[PDB]
Amino acid sequence: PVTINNFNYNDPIDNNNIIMMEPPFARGTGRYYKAFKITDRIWIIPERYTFGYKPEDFNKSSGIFNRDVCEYYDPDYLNTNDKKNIFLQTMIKLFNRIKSKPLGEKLLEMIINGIPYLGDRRVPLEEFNTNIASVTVNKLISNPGEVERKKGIFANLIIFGPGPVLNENETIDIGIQNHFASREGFGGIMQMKFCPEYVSVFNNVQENKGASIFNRRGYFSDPALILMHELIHVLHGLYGIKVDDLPIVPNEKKFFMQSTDAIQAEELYTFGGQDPSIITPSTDKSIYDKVLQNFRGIVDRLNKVLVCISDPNININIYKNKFKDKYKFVEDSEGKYSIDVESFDKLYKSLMFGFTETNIAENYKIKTRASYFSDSLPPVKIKNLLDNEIYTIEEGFNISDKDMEKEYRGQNKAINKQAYEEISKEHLAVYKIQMCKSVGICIDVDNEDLFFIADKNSFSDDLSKNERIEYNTQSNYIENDFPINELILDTDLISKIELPSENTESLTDFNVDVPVYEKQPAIKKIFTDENTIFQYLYSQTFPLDIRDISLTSSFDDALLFSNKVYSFFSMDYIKTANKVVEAGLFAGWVKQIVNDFVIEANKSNTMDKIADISLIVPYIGLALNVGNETAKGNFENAFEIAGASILLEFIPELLIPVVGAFLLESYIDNKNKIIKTIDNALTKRNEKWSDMYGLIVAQWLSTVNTQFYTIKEGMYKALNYQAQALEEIIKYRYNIYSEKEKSNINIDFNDINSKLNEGINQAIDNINNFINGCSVSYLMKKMIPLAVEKLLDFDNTLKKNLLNYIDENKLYLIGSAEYEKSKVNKYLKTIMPFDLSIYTNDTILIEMFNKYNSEILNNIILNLRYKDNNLIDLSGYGAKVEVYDGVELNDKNQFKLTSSANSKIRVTQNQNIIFNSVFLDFSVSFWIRIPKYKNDGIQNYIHNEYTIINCMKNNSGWKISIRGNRIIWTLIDINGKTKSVFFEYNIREDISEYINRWFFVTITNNLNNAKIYINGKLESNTDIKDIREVIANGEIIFKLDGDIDRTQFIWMKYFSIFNTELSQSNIEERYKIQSYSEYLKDFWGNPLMYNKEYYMFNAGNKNSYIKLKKDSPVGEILTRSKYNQNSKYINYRDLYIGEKFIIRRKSNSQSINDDIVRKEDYIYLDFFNLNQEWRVYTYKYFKKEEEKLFLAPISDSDEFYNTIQIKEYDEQPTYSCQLLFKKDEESTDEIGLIGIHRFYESGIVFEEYKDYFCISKWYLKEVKRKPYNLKLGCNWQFIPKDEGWTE
Ligand SMILES: [Zn+2]
Ligand SMILES: [Zn+2]
Repeated sequence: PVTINNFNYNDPIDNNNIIMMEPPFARGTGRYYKAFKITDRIWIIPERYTFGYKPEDFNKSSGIFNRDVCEYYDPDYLNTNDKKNIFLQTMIKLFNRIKSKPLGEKLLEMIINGIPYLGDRRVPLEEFNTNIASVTVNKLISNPGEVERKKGIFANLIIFGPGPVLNENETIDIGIQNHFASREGFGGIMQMKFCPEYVSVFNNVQENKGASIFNRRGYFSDPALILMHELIHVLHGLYGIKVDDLPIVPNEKKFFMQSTDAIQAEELYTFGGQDPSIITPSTDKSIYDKVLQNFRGIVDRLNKVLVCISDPNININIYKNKFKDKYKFVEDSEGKYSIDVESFDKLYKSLMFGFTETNIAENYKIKTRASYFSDSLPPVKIKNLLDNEIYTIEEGFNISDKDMEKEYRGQNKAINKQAYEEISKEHLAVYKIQMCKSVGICIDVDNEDLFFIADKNSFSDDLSKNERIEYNTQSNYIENDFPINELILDTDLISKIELPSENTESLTDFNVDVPVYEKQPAIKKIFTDENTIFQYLYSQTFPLDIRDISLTSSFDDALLFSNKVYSFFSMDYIKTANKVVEAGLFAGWVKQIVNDFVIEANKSNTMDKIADISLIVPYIGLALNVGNETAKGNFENAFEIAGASILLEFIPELLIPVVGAFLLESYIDNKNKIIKTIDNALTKRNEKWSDMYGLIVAQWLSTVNTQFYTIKEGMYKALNYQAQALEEIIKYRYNIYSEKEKSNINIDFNDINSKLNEGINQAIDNINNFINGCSVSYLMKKMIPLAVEKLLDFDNTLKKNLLNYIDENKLYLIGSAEYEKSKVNKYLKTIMPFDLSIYTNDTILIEMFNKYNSEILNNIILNLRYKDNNLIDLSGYGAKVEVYDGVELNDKNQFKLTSSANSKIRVTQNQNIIFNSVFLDFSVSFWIRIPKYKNDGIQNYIHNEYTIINCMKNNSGWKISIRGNRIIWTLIDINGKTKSVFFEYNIREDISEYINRWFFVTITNNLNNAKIYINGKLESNTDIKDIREVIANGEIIFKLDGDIDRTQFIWMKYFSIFNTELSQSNIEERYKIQSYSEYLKDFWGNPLMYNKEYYMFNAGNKNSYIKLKKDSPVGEILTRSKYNQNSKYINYRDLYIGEKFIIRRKSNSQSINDDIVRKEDYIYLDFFNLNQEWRVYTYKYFKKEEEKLFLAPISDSDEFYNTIQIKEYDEQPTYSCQLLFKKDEESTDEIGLIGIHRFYESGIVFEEYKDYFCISKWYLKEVKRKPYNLKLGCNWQFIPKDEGWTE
């Protein structure tokens, strides 16, 4: 158990638990400090830490000590005896809180028992030397006013009050002769400068501080956790494992880069959470090896220690027993000490990954920042930690009896205001970057606000070094994890070996290195004319002495005029915001503009499914202009083209080493040591794959995810600025009214802020999801593939290495040099799938990753889309696309392959994507339009098969071909085995749904089957179990290849590939998404156009057509003529028959050239009667359900409706459209829909039924039924002449 002593500052010195100490950095000179033993080996000195600091530096100045902290100064802190006592009682309380839980009590016990080794690197192996400043510290015994009598004491930790900056707690170790015992296995007296009242403040990005931006936000820290965080540094120092290694160093070459001190791995381990993942596996092992090496030395010393020259009264056995337990060494029956690999592993992991701030916070239910790299905020002062009503040993601030236990409410600034106080900005110093334009206007930006982008030097290159493989050689994995539960329940973690007595010989050798500190300018001036995130956010603010502002979409005007504030919202939002109204309409205006704000912010949930992008925040570019000028042009389009990359302020240069060669050692005649060498090289090979992935994750987190973090913070600010600006305008407009008017104005400001704040929170969730998706995207598409390239390169080199090895040793392997020959091929065949959960256990990061992987659209590895008269890959994997001269492209994403040799597309796929899942798993989707057969060429049409898309690599791969009316999917495994599946449409149908008409194809492949879907419907299936490995990432050639007719061609659109099997549901959705359009379509599926001759087709009367009746103004319905020749293979009804109609636009006299017909458009349905253009009319006064339509010259009669509204009542894909007659555009008086009705005719000669072109009110209710009735006679399609259809 741990005992916390009690005492008051004014208690008498007793030379035992209350002494006059001579601090290590005092150098044996100067005065002593009253010190109190809070627990064994731990001392509290309630005075300011002054070592290495200038007295005047305790005052706030124009300088700062740390560039990444909002430094609070207060020279009066601890200047009275009562203040000192308050410090003592507070430390006593924090220590009691720490030991209130097993985990903290164990941290304390480990610290108390972790006594420094008696000596350091300079001491001979056979001795203990207590006479060094890192082991012995002195206390003055003699009466006051004379250093006549001193006495030495061993100590582990000395805690002082703060140095110049109250909120900059720090643990310091003792260096002597340029070396640190606490970094070389010995350990040494540790010191700390700590302040309990002025705690740090933080806020979660992916969260919301009490869902309030108008109130105080963020949470304040629990000083007990702040203390335990420093105690962890102490722990590492005491065990001599606070080693230095390759540090994370920030890139500072650009003005937008954050400047900070180098960050050591030990600091990231101490914090825990995701930070350890920023330390590559290479560096993890390097640190591991150094500490292990350190322990080897200590254990050798324990085997050689014979005497303690400095102090004859030191019992050697007692210390050997204690050090044996401290380091978990094992001892044989004789007394020989050695390192037990298992116990060392556990101790190491316990100290570096068990005791972490993150683990402790979770355990004590204390909230803390998410990452080391999180924006630091202004500190706050805690009123009274000694008041159990505000802070308790058991629960800290989160007291259940006050209902502050849930959601860390007790630490919430917006909730527990009675626990803290804000700090005077006059006492705060912050390092700023003053960005000046070469003129001049200057903007100050806190260094904290900039982009932290780790420099390339931050990462180890140990992967490039060679590895010697032996029958011994084994894997080396360090789990940056440690079950806190076992640690808390570990039985032999805490020593039960006697702590030696602290009294010893006085220290006479005060030699020690004392650090010297000094402030640096708090402001650094830089020159740049860039208008990036910093300037854009600045343009959205206004001076405090201004109360009348107006919004503007002009960024430059906003920067120029102090009364102009930039807004990235809609033009309409901006105009309404600057609108002035009479008192009577003010409340209405407020409701309006506030509602408009929420609508604008809500646009952050915009979808862009047609471009294969589920979520897009359209205004991010306008708001920050971050990255590659995202404020210019249209952000959505730019994002579709480049993706996540356009938002990054900087594109990092990744460290992706060529893995070092393997040197296998031979064992002539040893059939076992040789077999092992091969197996070990395989396992080692996997270690290289995992390590490389770890190296990627570290760079991603410290150079890419950090930038996206800043963008997220940037948006939160931009949104808040917009709300702040609107709030300001509302206040001004309201205050212009007299008191009498205000009384009759119904307004509630709190609720206004409430609604605005709500809109903001909703937008933040959308933005956070968008940005996280962008970050994972960059990792997966821009980083992982580059690593894979090298790893595959390494594989090959290793393959020819192992084979050649099995050759030179063929003899000593006799009848097996073949069994393992393939053993190598099958091992280096399966690559290691990247799994982020292996490199980190951070819930937020894992969820980000799993979410990304659950989105089917991220499985797209090729997506050919039209852009600037060219086809490019928008999958984000950078496939190279060469479109030769003979290919026809249009902005409707349609491309035509002709019989010309230059009508070809060459696609070189990214060879670095896990495509060969070792069992064939991928899909191909695209739209196609295949022209009708030539009647006089039916034999060749049905006989000649021709390839259209070929993807072959090493005589293996896939292919898409066509033979007449059949489309074929062919696979060819490495063995040459071939399998096919096909879809054949009928060429004898009176009316075909497929011939010369756009339709949707999707082919899916999995371990068992090959399925072909047509317009979302499964059509074919083929068992492909026999088929073996299929190489699919070869070059893709789009070209008509075979014995074709010179006239042969094929149109295609939206060709894409997925590296997974699409489900019927995915396909249906894709079919629906890609079928969607604002415009109507024609019979062939192309956009319906105005001023274009069209024959009419009726879906309910397929074989019927309209013809102006000879003697009357009506359209009789006749039967379509048909294919007349004698071929047995074909049949069809003529399509180019009947009147030739032409659709004319109704509104705006923009002439009759041509344009796209959209749903709901008002039109005139005309047709050519010889050399004249006639019109389709509806007699206004009919009372029956239907009536025949009236066809006549163009004219305007009061008795006939002449205006039609083209509609689309079908919710599902169809090329059919409906034609509605309304009383007039405005009215909701529907006359009826155009269709076909049957009439009975009985005359003097003929008796029969005849159908006519009509209008019926009956259809009005029928088109509402679900599912939509495709057979309805009011369903029409327009057929223009098309080269793809001849009759
Ligand atoms: Zn730290
Ligand atoms: Zn940072």
